[PDB]
This record gives sequence, structure tokens and C-alpha cells, in this order.
Amino acid sequence: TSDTPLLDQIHGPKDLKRLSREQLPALTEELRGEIVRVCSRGGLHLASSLGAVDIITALHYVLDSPRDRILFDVGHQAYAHKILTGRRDQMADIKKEGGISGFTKVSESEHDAITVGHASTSLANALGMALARDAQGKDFHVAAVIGDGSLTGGMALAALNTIGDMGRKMLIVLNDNEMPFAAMGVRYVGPVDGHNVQELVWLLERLVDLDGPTILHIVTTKGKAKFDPATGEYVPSSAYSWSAAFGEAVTEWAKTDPRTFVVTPAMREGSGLVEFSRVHPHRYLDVGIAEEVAVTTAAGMALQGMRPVVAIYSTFLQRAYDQVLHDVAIEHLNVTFCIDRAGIVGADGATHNGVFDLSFLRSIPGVRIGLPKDAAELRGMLKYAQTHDGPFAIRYPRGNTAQVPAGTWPDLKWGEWERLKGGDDVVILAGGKALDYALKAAEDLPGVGVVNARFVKPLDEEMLREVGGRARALITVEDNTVVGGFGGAVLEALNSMNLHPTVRVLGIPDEFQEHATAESVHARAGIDAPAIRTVLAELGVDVP
Amino acid sequence: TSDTPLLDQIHGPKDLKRLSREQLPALTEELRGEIVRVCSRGGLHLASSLGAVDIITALHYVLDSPRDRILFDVGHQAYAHKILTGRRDQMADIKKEGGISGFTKVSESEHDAITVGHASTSLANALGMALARDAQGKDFHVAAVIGDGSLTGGMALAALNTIGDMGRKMLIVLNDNEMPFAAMGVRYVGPVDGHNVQELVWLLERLVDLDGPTILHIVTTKGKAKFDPATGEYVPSSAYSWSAAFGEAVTEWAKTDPRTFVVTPAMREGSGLVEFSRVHPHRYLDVGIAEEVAVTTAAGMALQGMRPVVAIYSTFLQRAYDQVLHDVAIEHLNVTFCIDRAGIVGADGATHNGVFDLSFLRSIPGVRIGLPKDAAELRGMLKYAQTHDGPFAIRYPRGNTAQVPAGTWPDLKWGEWERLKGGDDVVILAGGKALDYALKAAEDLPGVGVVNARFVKPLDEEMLREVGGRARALITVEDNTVVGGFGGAVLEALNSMNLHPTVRVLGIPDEFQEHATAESVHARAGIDAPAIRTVLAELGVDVP
Ligand SMILES: CC(=O)c1sc(CCOP(=O)(O)OP(=O)(O)O)c(C)[n+]1Cc1cnc(C)nc1N
Ligand SMILES: CC(=O)c1sc(CCOP(=O)(O)OP(=O)(O)O)c(C)[n+]1Cc1cnc(C)nc1N
Ligand SMILES: [Mg+2]
Ligand SMILES: [Mg+2]
Ligand code: NA
Ligand code: NA
Repeated sequence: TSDTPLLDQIHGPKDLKRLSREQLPALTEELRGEIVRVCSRGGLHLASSLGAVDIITALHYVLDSPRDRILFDVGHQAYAHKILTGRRDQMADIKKEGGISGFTKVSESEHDAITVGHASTSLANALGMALARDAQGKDFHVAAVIGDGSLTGGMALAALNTIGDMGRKMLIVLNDNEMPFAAMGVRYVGPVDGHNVQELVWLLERLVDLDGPTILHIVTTKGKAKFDPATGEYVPSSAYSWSAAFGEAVTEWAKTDPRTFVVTPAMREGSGLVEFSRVHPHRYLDVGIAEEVAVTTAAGMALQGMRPVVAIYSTFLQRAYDQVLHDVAIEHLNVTFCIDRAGIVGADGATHNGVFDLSFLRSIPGVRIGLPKDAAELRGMLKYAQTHDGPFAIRYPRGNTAQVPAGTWPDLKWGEWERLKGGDDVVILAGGKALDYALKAAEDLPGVGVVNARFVKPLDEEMLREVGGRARALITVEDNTVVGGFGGAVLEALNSMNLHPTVRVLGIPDEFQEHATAESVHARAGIDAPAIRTVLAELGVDVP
Repeated sequence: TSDTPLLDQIHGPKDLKRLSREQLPALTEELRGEIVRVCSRGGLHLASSLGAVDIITALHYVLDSPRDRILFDVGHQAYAHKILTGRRDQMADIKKEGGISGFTKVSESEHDAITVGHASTSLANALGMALARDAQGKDFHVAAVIGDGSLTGGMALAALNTIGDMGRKMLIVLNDNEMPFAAMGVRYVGPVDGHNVQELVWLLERLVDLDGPTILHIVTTKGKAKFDPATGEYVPSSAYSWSAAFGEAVTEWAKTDPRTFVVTPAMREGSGLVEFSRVHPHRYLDVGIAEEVAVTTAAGMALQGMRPVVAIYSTFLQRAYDQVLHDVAIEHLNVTFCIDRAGIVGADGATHNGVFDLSFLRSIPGVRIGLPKDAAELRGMLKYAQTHDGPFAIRYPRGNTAQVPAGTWPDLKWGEWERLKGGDDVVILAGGKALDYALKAAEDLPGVGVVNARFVKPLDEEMLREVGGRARALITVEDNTVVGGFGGAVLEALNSMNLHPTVRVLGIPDEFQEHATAESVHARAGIDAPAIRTVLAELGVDVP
């Protein structure tokens, strides 16, 4: 009577092994149907997880998780893994607050061998587990599932070199859905049909106990209102994403400046560069999932007179920290960073929240940092960055902004804030996403000033000296960690001016933020409009 | 009458081309002699530069620098490059303050195509220059010299993938001195004799104008008081490097704790692990020049119950920022970081000064940060780190400390500072290298307290509340940038306690520090003993 008679009896991998191999194809058909029925919601990596159903079924049929360790790279392809490991009932609330993560998470289950979200980490983790295993006299199996895209990552390729050097027992499954390792010293098997679960089982049985590292190359298939040219995605009629504002802006700019060259690390759609790549094909570069290569290639362009734009998510820019510091900042090169997904991104959780860029970028000499309040101010920053010396970073959140007409290119002096609401008793300093909350919080409140602190590096020391000298209390708000971010920048400046007003630093706490909506995270962090109103009341302002 | 009749007439590459090819072997003999005579000083990469004399001679004989761009990876092997490009007279003062850099530097000469010091950047820079070249209608040559070691770096391997993808004109010389690229899509030539300058010229002439990227694989030879078991180097009889203190410490510790596993990214000697690798061969790992792999492999060990120790220089830890954040900190893993070369390192200049770790580590949740004042306190921190949950970082400078007897393992509570000199009027907060200056500065001065702020994360909030509440002024000193470091941490804590004393944040300015002794840099930065005395006088303390 049920659509999934086999899955209904499978509560874990030890129930899976009770089936016959001839029943595994029928199980893979149930798993694809289950993934579609429950995970056809918005913003779910449906195609990748569907493509990996057969390899995950065969791995759990052959190996003995949780004693055997199965590692997924990125982790977006492991919905069938979660379904087969006692989390079938939780798939309906995946990525929701209080539910299971969209990626594998060590805290979530003994079956999740690594916490992942960033790509290319599985191989180095697997090597560490294999080395620890041999240092403990144990012989459990270590297996890693890495896609063709993740394999291009630098830390995946380097780890391959070391894995072939140590010669320890481990299995690497290359999940290749885009339709050689002799110098590494690694056993190579394949390519084989990545959707033949019975054939996959046969192979894994006869590979998983061999000596030394092995790569099993499998081939799988990817996925077995108003239009937006930037992201190539249809959006609400009223919507206008920051990614789309950037895409339109840089597409316009490049029409008049042939020095502009846009580099992305395999995120053309997310960063909003679909239209750009078609209008300016001689000025668009995709370096794969290698943020390190994106920034240093841009530096090489800047050395030869170009004005490169690195489009990159805040969380991924973390991968290129040293390239920003060493390859860009030391010679003060003309690299512009347009940083999408700044701040809390929400449902993707701790591995993707970009709440650190105002901290690690700020400590790099010469790197200017700006936060636009709307699309016009984004274009002003982009125009300034593309026409002045040295590196500039422009960070904006995931979300929408007001659409601006073409040809809007204001002139702004970099480093100048702007007062948005009069008032000198309590003054709130906030830029970007935090500024939305601040204006909302102090909307009616007289004497509560609001300043668009749209530049984090440098600060507007003139306005901060004037405001800090006469304000009773200051409130800094940032979609960033409170440690070493915009709040710390204000305190460093005030102290060096020997100004000592009361200051309340509002931001993300020194704690990783689990998956949940950004509105929920900002409410619990204390930066949304009601929480700012609470701080205003603790400071003695009459709040309703 | 002169030892170098040929070199005496060579003031630049256009004079080199006037020679006959039969004179090039004699020139390479002059260049080796010149490098030995002038660069046989202390701490110079003599062997690497000697090994690359023939390839550098042939490249400059064939190419037309500065219009042609020759890129060196790391840059330690390019002494003959500097000699052939008008800097022969400056080799006597190389790495000295006011002299030329030990590596290539764009600011130094039009012949230095990239500023380097960290490894594996040449390939991505070369790709950017080649892309910029083609985007400008120009046809100059782009050539990169990368060693076998640098080629194992992740960003070198990933860049190789993209270089083979773009198919642009460029030459990569693999300088292989440690005695395959079909999937990349790159032309492969070699291996050839890397010391046959005439044969090298012949090849470069017939390769440098071909289409697409080419790899020229050459084979070269590496280098054509009391003993210290840690670094394997003889040192002054009274000396005792921090690297040697760490090596002895972890060698002792691992004898009693089999969970301890030491990972280094190809810096066994510098980190002081020569003896360790011989006493504990089943607990020592070398991952090549891949800091990214070192940290994530350690995370994989920590997931399997081990207590890994990542030994790594502060400047190189910058390469593993995201791996510390994403792979270690998110699940609060038991990874201990022993961070050598913390602070200003001196003669190696801007590419090596480790003055950022107290800033980028501090913004990562759960990462504890300690600064030992001597070897006993280092062992106390190492013992604490290896027996408590979560990640810990321990940073120490290049330099010497007092030698401690074996079996010294004090118990310290992590997060507790210690008052070293009484006094409550002005209190100086300083740890590690900065604490040496502070104790020196306030040695005789009564009422000037000195606190060993040996923990940056967390701060000793109890002592800081007491001291900040009653002190007239505070002075924070750190061998770190003043932006977001220990000074900012103190200000963030004081502000959240609503304590507003006068504070002077002393540290490295928000500017890269050129090559010079650490004593000179600290004097100009304002953290040495006389500069602290100057700050004490500006605060009203009677100073001699
Ligand atoms: C989920 C996410 O954020 C993904 S999934 C993905 C492509 C992976 O390709 P692969 O072949 O490995 O798998 P496939 O798409 O299923 O075929 C990227 C670039 N990203 C973004 C990204 C960017 N950069 C880094 C360091 N990590 C991630 N996860
Ligand atoms: C100079 C310096 O700091 C060197 S030279 C070197 C070995 C390079 O091997 P290669 O084969 O490329 O050249 P060779 O030794 O001459 O044979 C290392 C690891 N380091 C330290 C180091 C560590 N990590 C990084 C990112 N960069 C550097 N420069
Ligand atoms: Mg793929
Ligand atoms: Mg070498
Ligand atoms: Na610029
Ligand atoms: Na620990």
C-alpha cells in the first residue's frame, strides 16, 4: 500500500545490509522519489543529491558506518545518506531552525564524519582519519566522496599528493557529473557507470580492502515575476537582489572602461554575472572553485595595468586571506573585491555565514572597506574603487535593494560617512544591512541620530570625532562578529582621540550561528530593530 | 686582471645579449663565484640561487626584460637575476635596512615582475599577466620559474589547471632539484640538464614563441657553540631558541601521550622538529608546502581522538585561515597550534613578518590564544592545550629564551594573567616579546605596574576589570598590528565593562614593515623599551 515498502523497513545501514543486491535498484528508485517529494522545496541542492543516490546506497551496503567513516565533500549531495542513517523523518525540516543541516554535521549524527560546507576538505580530513586510524591499531574503512568540481580545489589537489605519499588504506570516490594519477602514486579504477548500484557494490567489495589509496572514478548525471539577467533566475516582480545590482553595475562600467576584468571562483550565477559573461566575454574569467587562484590572478592583472574585479562570497573570501594580504596588499595593487553574501546568510548555517570579512580585511594594510546602503551608493563605491589606487572591498548582503536607472554613477569621497537622521544625544553608527535596522529602530525617536557609517576602512575620523565628542552615547551595529570588526574599529579610533563616550557594540556574538533565517539570527544576536530599541531604552531614551 | 671580465661589462640584460653563446658557460662560472663571494653571509639562500644560475642566464639571454616578464616563485633563487639586472653593486647589503630585498620586489626594479616571499604564487600571477597581455593586444613573453617544492602547493596546482584551460602563451620553468600534465592540457618538455646554459638557450628559443602554455622541466643540483637537536643547527653556546624549547617540549610530551601527533608544512628544521621526527617517527607528518593540508589533516586526526600539534610559522598560518575557521573551529576540535616566528621576523621583510595572527585568530570563535614569557610557561600552555577541549594557539617569536630542565610541566589556568611588578598608577599589559620591552621599560619606575598578559583569548577579565577600574592609565604592547589585535581586545573588554581609563595601544602600525632588524622595526614602531618610556613620560611618569 506504501510507495516505499523497502525504505519503510530501513532505519539505518544495518537494515540496508539485510536486503538482497537485486533489491538495491528498487531501493534507489524509492530514494529518488523520496528526495523529490520532500526536498523539492526552495533552495535545495536537489540535482546533486539525486545524482549520488546509487553510490551512497552502495557505500552503505558495503561499509559499516559509523565504525567505517564515509566523508562527503561540501555535503550537498548527501540527502540519501541522511535518509539511510535514521534521519528520514527529519528531511521535511532540513535547513530549518531546529531541524537538520543541509550539509553533513558531526554534531548531528555519528554517521556524519565531517562538518562541511566549503569544498575540497574531504581529502585532507580523510588522510588525518587514516593516519589516526593506523596510529591506533585499528582497521576501519575510510572513504571520501568528492565531486569533479571540488577536485579542482587547491587543497584537494595538494592533499592528493600527500595521500599518494603516505600510502595508507583509503577509498576516494570521484563523483564526476561533467561527462591520470600515476605521479600521485594512487590506484586508479574507472571510469564506471555511477548509476549501476549492483555493479558499484561489486567493485567496492573488491577494492575497499586493498592496500594503499584508491580513486574510484564514477560518472553520474546532474539530477537523475520578472527575469533577472544577472543571476539568470526569475525573481519576485518587486525584487531586485544586490547580486543583480552588482551585475548590472559592472556590466555598465565595463562598457566604458576596457581595463575592467571580472574574476569569479565558479559562482557566476550567484554573484550575478550571467549577463556580464555574455556582454563582455573577453573580460570574464572563471577559475573554478579556487578562490586562491582568483585573487592572485587578479593581482597579476593589476600588475599589468588592468582593473580586475574579484566577485566572491564573503565566506569563500576566507579561503584567499593570504592572497589578499601577500599578493594584493603588499604592493597596494588595483584589485576591487565585490563581496556578496556579507553577514548572516541564514539557512546555510555556520559554514556559510559571512560575518568575518569586516574583521580579517580590516587588519590588512591598505585595504579599503565600504558598505553600500543602496544600489546608487554601490555604483559610487565601484566607480571610486575602479578609478583610484590600491585595493578596495565592497560587501553587501544576500537580499534586495531599490533598482536604480542606468547611468547612475555618483561621486563620493571614500572615507566620508553621511548623517541620515538628525540628533546628537544618542547616535547610531551603522552601514549596509545593519543600517536598515538602525533607521527602523530610531525612525520616530527624536534626538537619536543615525549616521550611515558606509566606510569601515578608513573610518570617517572627522565625523566620528565630532559625534563622539558631543554624543552622550554611541551605538555601533554591524552584520559582522563583534570581535575586531566595525565596533572595534570605532573603539580604536575613539581611544586614540582620547574620547570616552558610552558605546554599545551590537553585532554577531563570538559564536558560530546555526542554520535559521537571518531575521531569527539577528533577533537573537541583538541587531534587529527591536533589539536596538531595547539598547536605546537601557540608555535612557523613551521608547514606546 | 679582474676575476669577472665578462660580468664587469654586464650592467643589464641588453649587455648580456652582446655576448656569444660560447661565452655563457664562462659567465655562469663568474656568477657562481660572485654569489659565493658576496652572499656567503649568515642566513642567505645560497644553495638555491647557485642552482638556478644557468636557467636565469639563459632566460635573460633569450628574453627581453623588462618588456618580457620573468616571474620567480618565492624569489630566494634569484640572486643571479638581481646581479644581471643592474643590482650587482647592491648584493653586499641585501636584506639589510636600506638595501635590496632578499626576494624579488616590484618596488625595487622594473625587472622584478612580482613581489614574492610566500611560495606557489608565480603561476596565478603569470596567468593574470598573460590574460592582461592578451586583453591589451600585446605579445610580450611571460615566463615563470617555480621549484619542485613550490609546485606541490595547492594554489600552484589549481592555477596549473586554469592555465591549461585558458591556453594562453606562457612558459613555466620547473626548477627540479630533488633529482604528467596531459590532463592539464599543457605542453611538456624535458627533463633536461638544468646546468647546460647553451642547451637551455637553444631550447628556450624554440619554445618561447609556441602557442599555449609550456612546462620546461629542468633538473638542477642543490647548491652548485653547542649543538641543538631541535633545529639541527649549531647555535651560540648561551643561546636557546624558542624553536628549540618547543622541540624539546613536544618531544618530552609525546613520550607520555601517544595521542600527540605533530604536523609541519615542510619546515621541520625551522620549527625545531629534527629531533622529534627521529624520536617519534610514527607521530611526525610533513605535508609539503601546503599549510591548508596541514591544518585540515590535523582536524581529521582530532576527529578520531588524537591531539595533533600543527607547527607552523605565523606568516604561513595566514594560508590556512579558512581551514582554522571552517575545518577546526566550527566543531571546536582538539588542534593545538604552535606558532613560530610570531611578530616581526626582521630581515625577511614584509612577506614574512608574522604580525597578524593576534588579529585573524582572535576573530574565530573558540580559538584560544596564548603568549608564553619563557620556556616553562610554554610547556604549561602546551600541557593545557593538549589536555583540554577545543583549539589552542601558542605564538612565540624568533629568538632565544632561558633553557628549562626536563620534566618541567607547570599547571596554569588558561585565561589567567599574572602581575609581574607591583604598581597601580600606570599599568602596562604585555605578553611574549612585548613583555621583555615592558619589564625593561618599567624596571626601576615605582607605581608603574607590569602585568604578563600571556593570554589574548580569552582575556583575564577579572584582573582587567580590577586594574582598569583603579589605574589612571593603561599601556598595551604587542608584537602585532595595532588593528584588531591585543590592544583592540583590551578596548573591547573595557568598553563592555563601561570602564574608561586612558589607554595607549602600542604595536606595529597599519603598514607593512620593510626588511630590517627587529630591533630597528620595533624602535620605529614604538614598542621597544625607550619608546615605552616616552609614552610613560607623556602620561606624567618621571622618567630619567
Ligand atoms: C554547495 C556550495 O556552496 C557549492 S557546490 C559547488 C560546485 C561543486 O562541484 P562538484 O562537481 O564538486 O559537485 P556538483 O555541483 O554536485 O556536480 C560550489 C562551487 N559551491 C560553492 C563553494 C565555493 N567555494 C568553496 C570553497 N566552497 C563552496 N561550497
Ligand atoms: C624561502 C622560504 O621561506 C621557503 S623556501 C621553501 C622550499 C621551496 O622548495 P623549492 O623546490 O620550490 O625550492 P628549493 O628549496 O630551492 O629547492 C619553503 C617551504 N619556504 C618556506 C615557505 C612556506 N610556506 C609558504 C607558503 N611559503 C614559503 N616560502
Ligand atoms: Mg560535479
Ligand atoms: Mg627544489
Ligand atoms: Na584600485
Ligand atoms: Na584541545
